[PDB]
Formats: sequence, structure tokens, C-alpha cells
Amino acid sequence: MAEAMDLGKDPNGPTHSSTLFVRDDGSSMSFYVRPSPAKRRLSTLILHGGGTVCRVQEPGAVLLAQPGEALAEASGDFISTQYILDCVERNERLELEAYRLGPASAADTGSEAK
Repeated sequence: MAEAMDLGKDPNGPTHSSTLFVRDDGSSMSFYVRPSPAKRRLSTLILHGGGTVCRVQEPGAVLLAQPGEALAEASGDFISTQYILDCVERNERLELEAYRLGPASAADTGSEAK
């Protein structure tokens, strides 16, 4: 008789995942940060989570803006920067749609693909 048990180990490091910004398909999403002093703080978190940050508005990139007020500094459709901390805090890529700040005129054709 014989038995073989393979085992690893639990993360002894911090609660910040390296695949936090990575989707199930392995697809790393691109998040566009609005030019601001908060950009550096967001970008370092995004890349650390395994996500890609956009300096300019890329086709299909998520628009990010800081809250700052009860409404938003958003010129159009923008996501709250809070998502950065919330996603990692939950250790799961959370519904981005729930972090939308400012509303926008939803058009039938207003996206981009490559």
C-alpha cells in the first residue's frame, strides 16, 4: 500500500494579492487614471495587483477619477478610486460597475475594440 500527498503553504506575506486585478480568464484589465497627484498612488496599486494602468485614454480602458465631493470630478463616466482599496480589501475583483461615480449619456455605440 502507498499514499502520496502533495501540499504547499499558505501566504505568509501581506493580504495584497499579485493577481487581485487579474480576471478569471487571466485577462489583465487596463485602467486609465486621470492626470492628477493621486495618479501615482493609484498606478502603483493597479500594477501591484496585476493590472495595467493607462496614461492616456486607451480603447476599452476604464476611466478613473477621484471623488473629492458628494458628486464627482467626473466629466463623464468615471469609476471611484475607492475601488482600488475595496477590491484588495475583499481580496477579490469586485463589480466595477458598483464604483461608478458620475453618470453619462449611454449610447448604443460608444465603446472601442482592437
